Amino acid sequence: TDLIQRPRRLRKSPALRAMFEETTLSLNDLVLPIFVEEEIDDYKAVEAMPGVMRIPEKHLAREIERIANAGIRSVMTFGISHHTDETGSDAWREDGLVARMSRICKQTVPEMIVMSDTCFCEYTSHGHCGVLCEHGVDNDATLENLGKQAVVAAAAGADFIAPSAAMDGQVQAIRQALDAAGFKDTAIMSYSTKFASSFYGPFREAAGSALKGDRKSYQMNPMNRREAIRESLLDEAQGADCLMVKPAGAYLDIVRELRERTELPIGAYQVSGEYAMIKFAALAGAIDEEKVVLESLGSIKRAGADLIFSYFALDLAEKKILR
Amino acid sequence: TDLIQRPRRLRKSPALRAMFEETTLSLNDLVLPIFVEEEIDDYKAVEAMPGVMRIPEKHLAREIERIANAGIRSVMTFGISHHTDETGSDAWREDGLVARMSRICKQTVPEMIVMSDTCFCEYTSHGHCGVLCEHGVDNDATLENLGKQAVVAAAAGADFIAPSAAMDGQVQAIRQALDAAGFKDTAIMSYSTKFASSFYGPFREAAGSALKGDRKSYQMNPMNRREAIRESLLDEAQGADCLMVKPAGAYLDIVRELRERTELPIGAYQVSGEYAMIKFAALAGAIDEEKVVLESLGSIKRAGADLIFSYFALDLAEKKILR
Amino acid sequence: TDLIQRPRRLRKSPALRAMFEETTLSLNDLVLPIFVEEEIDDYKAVEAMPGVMRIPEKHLAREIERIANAGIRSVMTFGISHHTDETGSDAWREDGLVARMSRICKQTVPEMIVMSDTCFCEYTSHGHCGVLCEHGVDNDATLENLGKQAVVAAAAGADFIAPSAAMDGQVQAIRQALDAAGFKDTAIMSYSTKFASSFYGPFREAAGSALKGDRKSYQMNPMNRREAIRESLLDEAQGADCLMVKPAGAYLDIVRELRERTELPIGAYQVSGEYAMIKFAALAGAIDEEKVVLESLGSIKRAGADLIFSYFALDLAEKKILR
Amino acid sequence: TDLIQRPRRLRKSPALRAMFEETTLSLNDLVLPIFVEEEIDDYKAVEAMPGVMRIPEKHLAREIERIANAGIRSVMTFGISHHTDETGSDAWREDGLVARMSRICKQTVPEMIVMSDTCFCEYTSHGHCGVLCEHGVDNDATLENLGKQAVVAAAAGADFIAPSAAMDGQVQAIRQALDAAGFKDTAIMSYSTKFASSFYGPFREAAGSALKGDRKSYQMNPMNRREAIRESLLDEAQGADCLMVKPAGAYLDIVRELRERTELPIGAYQVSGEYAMIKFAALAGAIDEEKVVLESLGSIKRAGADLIFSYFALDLAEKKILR
Amino acid sequence: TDLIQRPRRLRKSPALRAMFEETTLSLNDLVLPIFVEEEIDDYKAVEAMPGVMRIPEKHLAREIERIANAGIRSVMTFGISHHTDETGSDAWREDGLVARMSRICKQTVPEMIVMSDTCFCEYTSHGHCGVLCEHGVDNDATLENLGKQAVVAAAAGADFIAPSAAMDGQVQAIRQALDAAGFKDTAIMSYSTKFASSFYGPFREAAGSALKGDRKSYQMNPMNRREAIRESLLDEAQGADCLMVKPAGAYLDIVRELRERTELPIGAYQVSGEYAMIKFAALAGAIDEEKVVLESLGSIKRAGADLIFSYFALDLAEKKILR
Amino acid sequence: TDLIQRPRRLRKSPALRAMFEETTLSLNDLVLPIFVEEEIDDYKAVEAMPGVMRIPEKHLAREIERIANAGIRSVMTFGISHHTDETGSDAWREDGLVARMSRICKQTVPEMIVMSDTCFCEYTSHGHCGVLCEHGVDNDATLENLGKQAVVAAAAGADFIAPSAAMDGQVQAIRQALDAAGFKDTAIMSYSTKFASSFYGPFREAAGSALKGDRKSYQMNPMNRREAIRESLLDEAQGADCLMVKPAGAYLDIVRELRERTELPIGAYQVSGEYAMIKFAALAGAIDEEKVVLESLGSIKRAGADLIFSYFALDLAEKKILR
Ligand SMILES: *[C@H](CCC(=O)O)CC[C@@H](*)CCC(=O)O
Ligand SMILES: *[C@H](CCC(=O)O)CC[C@@H](*)CCC(=O)O
Ligand SMILES: *[C@H](CCC(=O)O)CC[C@@H](*)CCC(=O)O
Ligand SMILES: *[C@H](CCC(=O)O)CC[C@H](*)CCC(=O)O
Ligand SMILES: *[C@H](CCC(=O)O)CC[C@H](*)CCC(=O)O
Ligand SMILES: *[C@H](CCC(=O)O)CC[C@H](*)CCC(=O)O
Ligand SMILES: [Mg+2]
Ligand SMILES: [Mg+2]
Ligand SMILES: [Mg+2]
Ligand SMILES: [Mg+2]
Ligand SMILES: [Mg+2]
Ligand SMILES: [Mg+2]
Ligand SMILES: [Zn+2]
Ligand SMILES: [Zn+2]
Ligand SMILES: [Zn+2]
Ligand SMILES: [Zn+2]
Ligand SMILES: [Zn+2]
Ligand SMILES: [Zn+2]
Repeated sequence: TDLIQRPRRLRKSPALRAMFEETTLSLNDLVLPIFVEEEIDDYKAVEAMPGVMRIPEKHLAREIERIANAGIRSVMTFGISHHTDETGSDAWREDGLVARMSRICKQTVPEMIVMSDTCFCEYTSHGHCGVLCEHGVDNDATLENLGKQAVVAAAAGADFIAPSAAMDGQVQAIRQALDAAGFKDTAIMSYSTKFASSFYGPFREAAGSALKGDRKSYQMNPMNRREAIRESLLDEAQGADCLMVKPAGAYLDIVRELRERTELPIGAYQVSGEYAMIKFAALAGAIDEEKVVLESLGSIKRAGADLIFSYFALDLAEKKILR
Repeated sequence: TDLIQRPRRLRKSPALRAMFEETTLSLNDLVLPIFVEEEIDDYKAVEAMPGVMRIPEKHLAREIERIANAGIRSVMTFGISHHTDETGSDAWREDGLVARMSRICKQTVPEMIVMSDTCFCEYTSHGHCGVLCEHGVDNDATLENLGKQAVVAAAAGADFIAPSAAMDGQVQAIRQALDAAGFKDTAIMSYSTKFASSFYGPFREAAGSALKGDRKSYQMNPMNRREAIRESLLDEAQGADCLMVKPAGAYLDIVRELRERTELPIGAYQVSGEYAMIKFAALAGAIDEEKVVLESLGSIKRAGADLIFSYFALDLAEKKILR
Repeated sequence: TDLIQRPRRLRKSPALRAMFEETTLSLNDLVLPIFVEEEIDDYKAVEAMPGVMRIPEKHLAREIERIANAGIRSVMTFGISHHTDETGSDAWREDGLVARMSRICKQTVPEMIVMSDTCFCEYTSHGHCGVLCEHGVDNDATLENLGKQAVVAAAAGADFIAPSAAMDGQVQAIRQALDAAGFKDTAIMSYSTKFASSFYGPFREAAGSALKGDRKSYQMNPMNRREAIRESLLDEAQGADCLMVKPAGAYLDIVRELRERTELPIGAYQVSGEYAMIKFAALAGAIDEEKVVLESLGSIKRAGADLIFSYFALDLAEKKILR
Repeated sequence: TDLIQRPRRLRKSPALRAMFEETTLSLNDLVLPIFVEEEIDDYKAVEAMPGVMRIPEKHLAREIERIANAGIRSVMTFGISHHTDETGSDAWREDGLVARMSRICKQTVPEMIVMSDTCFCEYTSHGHCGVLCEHGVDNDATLENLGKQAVVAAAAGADFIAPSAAMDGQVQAIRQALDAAGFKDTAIMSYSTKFASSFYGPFREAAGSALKGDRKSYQMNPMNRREAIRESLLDEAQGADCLMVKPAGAYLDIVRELRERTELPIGAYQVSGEYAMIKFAALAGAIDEEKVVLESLGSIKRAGADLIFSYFALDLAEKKILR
Repeated sequence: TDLIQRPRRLRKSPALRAMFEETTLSLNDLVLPIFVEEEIDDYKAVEAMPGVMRIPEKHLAREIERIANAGIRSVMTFGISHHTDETGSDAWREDGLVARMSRICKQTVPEMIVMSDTCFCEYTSHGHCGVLCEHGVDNDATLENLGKQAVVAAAAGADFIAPSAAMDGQVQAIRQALDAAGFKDTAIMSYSTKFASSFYGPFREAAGSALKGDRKSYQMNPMNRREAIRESLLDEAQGADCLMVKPAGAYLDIVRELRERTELPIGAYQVSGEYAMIKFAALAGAIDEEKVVLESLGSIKRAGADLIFSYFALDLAEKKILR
Repeated sequence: TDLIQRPRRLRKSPALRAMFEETTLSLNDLVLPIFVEEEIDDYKAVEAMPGVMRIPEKHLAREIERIANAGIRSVMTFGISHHTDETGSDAWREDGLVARMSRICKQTVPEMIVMSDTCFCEYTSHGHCGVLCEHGVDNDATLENLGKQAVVAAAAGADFIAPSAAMDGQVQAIRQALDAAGFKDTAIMSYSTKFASSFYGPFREAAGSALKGDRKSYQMNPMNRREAIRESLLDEAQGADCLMVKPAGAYLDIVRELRERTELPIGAYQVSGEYAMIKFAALAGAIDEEKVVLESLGSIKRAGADLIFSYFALDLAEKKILR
C-alpha cells in the first residue's frame, strides 16, 4: 500500500522503543504510605492488602531505616489508634501517635521526607473525619482541630502536613495555624481533590477506621470532573504547596485536566483498593504483578502526576525494579 | 470560620448529590464482548475471567437472544478457531468462523448491533495479529487480508468492522475494501489507540490466542501520550466512524485528551485484565464488586467515552443494575 | 460517489442512533416551579398557562407530597400575596408567605430540595422587584431587604435562596446575611444572568405581579451576550453555589458560552412564555406537545445546563415520560 | 453597600441601553421562505401557520413584486407539486415547478436573490427526501438527482442552490454538477446542520410533503452537538458558500459553537414550528407577538447567525417594524 | 512577613529538590555523532573540538563496539571523504563511504540504531550541500541525489536517513525514493529546522567540509522563529518520523514552540560550537565542565526535546555520569 | 520536482534575507553590568572573564562617562566590598558602596539608567545572599534588610532596585519599603526567575562573592519550567515593573513561555559563564567571537526578551557593531 505515515517504524526494536518512550518512572516519583500501630508487639498483616503489615511503634525506628536504606525518599504516616474518643483529640496531643510517628521518623532518618496524614477518622470512636454534630461532620469545628494537629505534627518534625479530612477551607486553616505557631516553613500536601470512593475498603481495614456509614457528605462525587478541578484550584488559592488527586488509577482524566490548569506540583494516590486488585489478580495467576504495577504507576506519571503515593514502593525499591 | 465558598453545601444529602452529579452511566453506553468457540458442545469457563465462558457456536443463537433480551444493544465478536494456519485465512473464508458469528447474530436478532473483531491472532498458528515475514508481522500483507476479512464479515451482516490488528493504514485499507465490494454503508469501529499492554492475559486465555512473544512491534507504547492521540487522529483522517482507546481503565488521561481533539464518537475498552482485577479482589472479599464496577465504568464515561466495552454488561443488565 | 466520511452510517436504525446519542435528559435534571396562594380555597387555573394552577396554601402539604411521590427532587416556590405593600415586607416576615411555603414543604417532605424564589415583585403594591425611590428601583435598599428575606427563608428550611431581583451585589448581600445569622450552609441559586424578557407575561398572570411598566432598568438587555457572561461571573465571584440563565429557550448560545467560562453548576429557566407557546400550538394541533417538550428540554441540556426549571416537570414525572 | 462594579449603571435609561446594546437586527438579516403551488387558482391558507398561504404559481410574479417592494432582499422557494412520482423527477425537469419558481422570480425582480430549496420530499409520492431502495433513502442515487436538479434551477436563474436533503456529500455533488454545466458562479447555501426535528409539522402541511414515517436516517440527531459541528465543517470542506443550522430557535448553542469554528457565513432557519408556537400563543393573548418575534429573531442574530430564514419577514417589512 | 506562598519551601533540602524536579535526563536521550575517515590509519584529533577524533574506517568496527558497550543506544554518522567531486557522488555509490559507515555499524552491533547523515557538503569539491548551478545550490538536482543516497544508505542498514541538506522537499523526496526501492520501513530523521548558524566551525573542521562561502541560501535565518516552525511542520506533512532543531543550545525557544505545535518526536542538536565553548571554558578553568554539560543537556530536555545529539555522550556514558 | 511551498525563495540574496528577517537587535536592548571596587587604585582584570575588569571607585565617574558616551543607556551596578560582615550591612549604609555606586553614576550622567543590584552575597563574610540563621539563609530577616538597602539605593539615585537574593516576597518587601520612604516612583527590576545555575563561576570571581557552599535553597531548580513561570508571575503580582530570566542562554524556552504569560517587560541575563564560554572558544580560535555574540544576543531577543544584561555591551557599542 501507499502510506507515508507509519507509526510502526519507531516500534521495530526494543532499542527504538526505548529511544522514543515519552514517559519515564523513577523510584523518586514514589511516596510510601506506612501504617504504625501504638501499644502493640507483633507486626500485623492486613488481609485486604496482601504484603502490607502494621508496623509496631516499637519497630518504627527500624522500619524507617529499612525504607530509607532501600532508597525511598518519602513516607506518608497513618496510625492505628488505641486511644480513640469522640473528637479524635489524641491527634493533637503534642505527644500522641501522630506527633510520635513523625518524631521517630525524623529522629531516625533526618533526611527522610515525612508527610503526616492529617485527619481524625483513625482517632474517633465514630470513624468520621472530624467533629460529629447534630448536622453531620462539622466543617468549622473540624477545621479548628485540623489546625492544632498541624502545629503538633510540625512540632514533631513532619515535613508536610497532609489534610485528608475533605473539609472546606482546610488548607487555609492549616496554613494560618502553622504560620501563627512559627512553622511558616512547614509545607502542606493537600488531598485537594479527594473522591468519595469505594476503593478505600482495604485501607480502612489496615488503618482501623471505625466507620459504619459513608463520607459522601465531605469527600466529593466520583462523577464530577468540573467540581474536581475547582476543589484543587481552591486549595492552590489557599496556599497548598502540592495538590493531589485521590484515587489515581480510575481518575487519570482528572489528573491530566488538573495538570493543564495549575503550575503547582500534583500528587496522585494509588489507593489500597487499586493495590488489592493488582495483588489478588496476581495471586489468582490472572496477570503478571510486576508488569501490571509498572504499567499502572507509569500511567499515573503519563497523566501528569509528579509524585505517586504507592504501597508497592518498598518492594519496587528493594527488588531494584525501580531506582 | 470565614468561607463564602463551601463545596460541601451541595453534598449535604443524597437528593442534592444526585441533582448535581455531572456524569451519567446507562445501559446504552455498554457494548458486550462475547467469545464463541466453533466445532464444540459445552460452554467453557474462562479461568482468568470468573463468570466469562466460551459460548458454543451451536448455542450462539440462544445466547445472542438472551443478551438482546437483557437490554444489551450491541456485541463485539471474538471467535475461538479450530482452523488456525499461517496467515489466519479462516477469518476471510466467506463462511469461516468470523462470518458465521456475525451471520448467526444478525439473523437471530436483526436489531442487534454486531461489531466484528477484525484481526488474525485468534486464527494464526503463531498467534500474531497478521502475516509473518522474516521482518516480524508484515504490515501491508496484513492490510490486504484485513480488507478481505472486512468484506466477508460485512457480507455476513456485521454492522461495524473493528480492526484490532494495530496495522498502519488499516482503516483506509478496510474502508477502500468495503467500498469497492458495495458495503459503503458498513461502519468501522477502529481500535485506533491500542497499547502494547500487559492487561490482556485473561483475554488471550479466553480467545485462544496462540502467541509466545509480544505485540510491541505494532501495538503502541503505554507511555506515549502524544503518540496515542496521533494514532487516533490518523484513523479519523482515514474515515473511521468511531475511534477507541484500549485499555481504558488506566488510560483515562488519553480518553480525555482525545475527547478534546476530535468530534468523532470515542469507544473505550474495559479490558479482560481490569475485569480480572475487579472479580478476584471481590472474591477475596477485599472490595464490593458492584460498587467498584459502577465506579470504574462511570469514570470511563466521565473521562469522555461515548461507548464502553465491558465484560460486566450482561450481569449489570440482567440484575437491572443499569437500565 | 466516492465519500469516505458518511455521517449517515450511524443514523441507520433506532439502535444505532441510541448508541450514538450525545446528550441525555433525566427526571433528575428538572426543578418544578410551584405557585402557592395564601388565604384561598380552590385551586385557580392560570389561563395564560394551560395546565398550571395556583395551589391553595391549605393544600400545599398535599401537592408537595404529590410532587415528591412523582419523583420530582426539587421545587422553586412562588407565592401569590394578599398582604402587598410598598416595600414587599411580608417577604421578610418570619411568618409571611415566603417562610410558610418553605416551612410547609420541608416539614412535609424533609428530603425535598426547596428553592425559595427571593424577590419582592409579588409582595409590592407597585409590582417592582424591590424598593421604589425617586430614582427607580433602589438597588442598595433592596439589597438590605433581600438579605432579611434570605435569613427567614433559611430559617423556614429553604435549601437554596434564589435571588431573582436582578440587583447588583445581591449574591454578596444574601451570602453575608445568611452567614451572619448562622446559615453558612444555606445555598444560593442565583438568577445570575436574567434578561429583561418579553416571555414572562404568563408567569406574571400566574404570580399576581402588579407591575405596569417594565424591569429594563435592572433585568439585563436580551441582546448583550458579553454582558450576560459578566453578570454570571460576578455572581460566581460573590459566592453563588449555582448560576442560571433566564430565559433558557432562546438563550442557548448564552448557556453554552457560560458553560465554557465556569466550573460552577449552571441552571436554565424554561420560562412561562416558552411553556405557553408549546401549550397553545399543541392545543391548536400544530405540533406534538410531548415531542416538542422533550426536544426543547433536551436542547437546554445539550447547551450545557445542569438543572432546568420547568413547568412540564410533574406531568413528565407522573406520565412516566422521564424517570 | 460597597460595590464598585454596578452593571445597572448602563441600564438607567432607554438612551443608555441603546448605546450599549451589543446586537442589532435589520431587514437585510432576513430571508423570506415562500410556498408556491402549481396548477392552482386561489391562495390557500396554511392552518398550522396562521398568516401563511400557498401562493398560486399564476400569482407569483405579483407576490415576488410585493415582497421585493416591501424591502425583502431574498426568498427561499418551496413548491407544492401536482406531479409527484417515485423519484421526484419533476424537480429536475428543465421546466418543472422547481425551475419555474426561480425563473418567475428572477425575471419579475432581477435584483431579488433567489435561493431555491433543493430536495425531493415535496415531489416524491412517498414523501421522503430522495430515491427509496430496500435500504431506505439511497444516498448516492439521491446525490445524482440533487445534481440534476441543481443545474436546471441554476439555469432557471436561482442565485443559491440550497440542498435540504441531508445527504452525505450533497454539497460536493452539487458543486461538481453546477461546475461541469458552466454554473461555476452559482452559490450553494447548504442546510449543513439539519436536525431530525419535531418542529417541522406546520411546514410539511404548508409544502404538501407526503411523508408517513420519519427522517431520522438522514436528518441528524437533535441531541448531538459535536456531530452538528462536524456536519457543517464537512460542507465547508465541500465548497459551500454559506452554512446553516436548522432549527435555529432551540439550537442557539449550535449556531454559537459553529460561529467559533468557521469564517464562513452562517444561516439559521426559524422553522414553521417556532412560527406556529409564537402565532398561537399570541392568538391566545398569552404573549405579545411583535415583542416576542423581535426578541426571538434578535437572539438568533446574537448567537452568531448572519442570515435568518423567517416566515415573519414580510409583515415585519411592510409594517415597517424592521428596516 | 505575611506570605502564604513560599516557593523556597520545596528547596530546603537535596531530597525535597529531587522529589520536585520536573525534568529528567538519561542516557537514552542521547545520540552520539561519530566522524569516520576513510582510506586512513590513525585516529585524528579535532583541534577545535577537544576530545573528539576522526575514527579510521578500519577501526570503526572497534569503536562502534566500544560506543555500544558504553550504553549508547544510537549514533549519527559523518564521513570524511577522499573521493570528493562536483556532485558528491561517492555518497550514493552503493559502496561509497556513506554506505559503508552504516554497513560496518549495523553488522558489528546489530542492535545499534544508526542514523546516517544525509548530505553532500562532506563529498563535494566546493563544500556546498548539493549540486551547484549558476544559480547557487540547485534545489531539485540535489533532491534527486538525496534520494539516491537514501536508498544506498538504507540498503546498507541505516535505521534513519537524516537529510541535513536544507533542501525544500527533501523529506518527500527521500520518502518517495526509499518507498519505491522497498525501504518503506526505513525512517527519516529530518534536520527540519536547520539554521544558517555560526556555531558549526568546529564541525566543518572535524568533517572536512571544503566550503569557502556560506549556507545562507538554504539553511534558514537564525532570527526567524515563525519560519522555524513552518520549516518543521512542512516536514511533518512530508512524512518525517522525527523532526529536529539545530542548533539547540541557543534555540530552546524554538524547541518549546515546536513542542506545542506537533505530536511528533523532536530531536535537538547540541552543535560542535556549543561543545567547543564548554570544553575551552572548562580548559581555561572558568567553569566546571560536568556541571555545565549536565545543565546544558538538561535544559534542552526541559525545553521539549525527546532526543539530544551530543558529542559528550560517550564520556558521560563511560564515566557513568548518565545511565 | 513539484513543490508549491519553497522556503528557500526568500533566502536567495542578502537583500531578500534582510527584508524577511523577523527579529532585530539594537544597542538599546542592552544593559551593561559594571563591577566597581572601593578602596583600590588600579583596574583589576577578571581572569575568568577575558576583557572585564573591576573599575576602581575613584575611576567610576570616568568609566560611566565612557559607557554613556558609547551610547549604552543603562548599567547594573555590582560592588566588590572591603567592609564585609555577617549581615552585609554595608549594603544598607546610606553611604556604603551600593549607595555610592549609584550616587556617582547619576551625578555623572543624569540620564544614565542606573539599575542597582540588590543583594548581600558580595557584602557578607559567608558569601550568602542574606542573613544566615540556624536554618540556612533566613528569608524574612533578609527581606527586612533588602527593603532598607532599597531605600538607600533609591536615596542615592538608583532608577531600578534589582533584587537578586532569590528571597520569597522580595518584590513586595522592596515595594512597601520604597513607597513608605517616599520612593513610590522608584522601579523594581526583579530577578524574578533566577536559577541555581553552575554558570556564575566567572561572576563570583569578578564580584568577590566569598561563598563555599551553593544557593540551591533559594535560587530555583534549572529543571523546573512550571516553577520558573510561577516565580515570575508571583513577582508580577507583587508589583515588579520588569521581570527577568537568569541565566538567558540555556533558558530561552523559559523566556518564550513567560513572554506568553505576561504583558510586563521581560529582561534576560546573559551571565558570566555564557560570556566566558564565548570568550574562551574565540581565543582558542574555535569560533568567530563577533558572529557568535550577535547570534546569541539575537536569539535572546527572538525568544522574547525586551532587555538583555550583557558584558559584551560596551565593546559592541564602541566598535559600532550595534547602534
Ligand atoms: C483519604 C481516604 C481514606 C478513607 O476515606 O478511608 C485518606 C487516605 C487515602 C488512602 C486510602 C487508600 O489507600 O485506600
Ligand atoms: C424572574 C422573572 C420574573 C418577571 O420578571 O416577572 C423570576 C421568575 C422567572 C420565571 C418567569 C417565567 O417563568 O416566565
Ligand atoms: C544572581 C546570581 C549571582 C550568583 O549566584 O553568584 C545575580 C547576578 C547575576 C549575574 C551572574 C553572572 O553574570 O554570572
Ligand atoms: C486487542 C488485542 C488483545 C490482545 O490480546 O492483544 C483486541 C482485543 C482487546 C481485548 C483485550 C482484553 O479484553 O484484555
Ligand atoms: C428541511 C426539511 C423540512 C422537513 O419537513 O423535514 C428543509 C426545509 C426546512 C423548513 C422546515 C420548517 O420551516 O419547519
Ligand atoms: C548541518 C550542517 C553543519 C554545517 O557545517 O553546516 C548538519 C550537521 C550538523 C552538525 C553541526 C555541528 O555540530 O556544529
Ligand atoms: Mg476542598
Ligand atoms: Mg493506527
Ligand atoms: Mg447581577
Ligand atoms: Mg451533511
Ligand atoms: Mg525544510
Ligand atoms: Mg520569587
Ligand atoms: Zn479521614
Ligand atoms: Zn489481534
Ligand atoms: Zn421580582
Ligand atoms: Zn426534503
Ligand atoms: Zn551539508
Ligand atoms: Zn546574592
